[PDB]
Amino acid sequence: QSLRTLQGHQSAVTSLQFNDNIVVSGSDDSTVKVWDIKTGQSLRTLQGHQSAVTSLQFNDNIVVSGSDDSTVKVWDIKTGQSLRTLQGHQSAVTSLQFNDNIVVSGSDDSTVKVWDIKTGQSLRTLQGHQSAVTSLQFNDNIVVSGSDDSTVKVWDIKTGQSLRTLQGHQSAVTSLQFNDNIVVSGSDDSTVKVWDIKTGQSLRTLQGHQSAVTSLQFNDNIVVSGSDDSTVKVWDIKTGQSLRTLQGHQSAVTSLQFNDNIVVSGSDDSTVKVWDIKTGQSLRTLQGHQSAVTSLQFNDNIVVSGSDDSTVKVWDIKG
Repeated sequence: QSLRTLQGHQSAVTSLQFNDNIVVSGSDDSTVKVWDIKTGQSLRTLQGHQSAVTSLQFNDNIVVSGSDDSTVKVWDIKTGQSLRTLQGHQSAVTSLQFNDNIVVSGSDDSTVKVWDIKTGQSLRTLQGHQSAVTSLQFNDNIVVSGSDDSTVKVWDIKTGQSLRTLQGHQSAVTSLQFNDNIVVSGSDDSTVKVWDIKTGQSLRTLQGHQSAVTSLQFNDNIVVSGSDDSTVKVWDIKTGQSLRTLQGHQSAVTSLQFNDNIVVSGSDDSTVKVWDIKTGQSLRTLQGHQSAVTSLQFNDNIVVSGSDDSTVKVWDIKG
C-alpha cells in the first residue's frame, strides 16, 4: 500500500536517499528537497543549482549534490543554506560520494575529482578515462570508476595515480560495486563482469541479459542485475551461472536493491516490484506512479521510490 506521496518537485526525480524520518530527493527541476516521512510534507527546498540534480548523498549535518550545471554543492540539511560550491568540472556531474575527509565526483568531462570537504578545495583530478564517468565508489585507499569508454579504472586516492585498468566490456560501463578484492561491473554490452582488483583481470563474465545492464548489487553469494530487457537476474558470483530470471516488468529495469528476503526493482513501466528472493516469485506490485521509476531505496518494511512523474512515494513493503 502507498503510505505517502511527496509532491512538490516540478520535474522528474532522479535520485533519492532516506534515513529515519528524512527523505532527500534530487530533481530535473534543479532543486533538492528535504521531506518529513511522518507527514509526507516538504521541510525545505535547496535552491541554487542551475540545471538538473543528478546525484546526492546526505548525513546528519549536510547534503552533497551533483548537477548537470557541472558543480557539486554542499548544503546544511537543517538550515537549507548553500555552504560551498565545488567548481572545476567542465561538464555534468553524474555521480558522487563523500565522507568526513573528501568528496569524490565523476563527470561527463571524463574526469574524477577529489575535493577536500573541510577546505572546499580540489585535491587532485583523476585523468585517464576517454569518455564520461558514469559511476564510482571509493573506500580507505581506492577509488573505482566506470566510464562510457567501456573501462573500469582503479585509482590511488592519495596520489591520484591509476593503479588498474579493467578492460573487456564492449560498451559503456553503467554500474559498479566493489568489495575487498572483487569489482562487479554492468555494461551496455549486456554483460556483467566480475574482476580481480589485485591483478586487474576478469574472473568471469555473466552472460544472459538481452540488453544493457542498468543496475546491480552483489554480496558474498550472488549478484543481482537489472536490465533494459525488463528482467532482473540472480547469478552465482563464484560459478558465474544464472540461477533465476525474475520476469514480470513490462519495460526496462532502472534500479534495484536486495537483501536475504526480497529483491525490490523499479522500472520504466512505472511500477516497483517486490520479489521473494528465496522462491524467485513476485510478491506484489507497487502501482501508483504515472511514469518511469528512476530510483528506490528500502529499509525494513518501507520502500521509497522516485519517478519521472515528479513525485516520491513511500510504500508499506509487507502490504
